[PDB]
Amino acid sequence: MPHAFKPGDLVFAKMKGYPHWPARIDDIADGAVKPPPNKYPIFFFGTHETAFLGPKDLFPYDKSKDKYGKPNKRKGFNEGLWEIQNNPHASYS
Repeated sequence: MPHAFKPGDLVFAKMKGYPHWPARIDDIADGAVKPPPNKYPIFFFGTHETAFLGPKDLFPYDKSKDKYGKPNKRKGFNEGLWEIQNNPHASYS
């Protein structure tokens, strides 16, 4: 049975005007900016950007990959696919 989202979880994350995008739930570093209540820090693979999102926009990677994990024209996307599949827990600083 499902838990709440936690740092390290892999997802496709949905943002307006973008396809469901490979991403992870990030940690918040000591001293770093916290997300608003009920939001999570989402690290988008390939682009390496962060946005804050609630669960409605977060689809677990395993369940969703068949639908969402196909190549896309958009910048960063196919790099993102490689990352989530091959080294999703790496530092991308």
